[PDB]
Amino acid sequence: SHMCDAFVGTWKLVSSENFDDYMKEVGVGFATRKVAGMAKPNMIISVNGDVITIKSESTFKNTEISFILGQEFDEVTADDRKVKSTITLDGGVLVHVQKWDGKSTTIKRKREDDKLVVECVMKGVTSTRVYERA
Ligand SMILES: O=C1NC(=O)[C@@]2(C=C(c3ccc(O)cc3)SCC2)S1
Repeated sequence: SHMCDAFVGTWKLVSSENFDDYMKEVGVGFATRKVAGMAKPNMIISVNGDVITIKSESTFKNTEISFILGQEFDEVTADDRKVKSTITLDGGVLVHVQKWDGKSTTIKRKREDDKLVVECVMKGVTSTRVYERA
């Protein structure tokens, strides 16, 4: 009974494009890129009241964030950046901005057909990651 309803569930990665290049742009080192690029995460999204939780589970790392839309939080990313994050809903798209060391990257999550599409942008580099229901 909220529009973020269509994100809720357990999702499995089914394709990735340009993710190594995105990770290079973000500053991820060689060994982490190689192992992280191999991961096939499940993304688990849940909502309880105003609090959204997004978990990523893979053989590389298990991560979890919980947040309220529009309210900044500190996040330690899977690649160990300490970032300040804000996630908003913009026309039905979850828009996640991470700020650190004068840099910024944006991760958009959207429902498209039966998929959850994740678009990650750092400067001119975009990666697209497609998830299906698990
Ligand atoms: O599919 C996705 N789900 C996520 O949470 C993303 C993963 C990231 C990442 C993970 C591990 C790593 O070593 C370096 C970056 S940053 C972009 C957002 S893409």
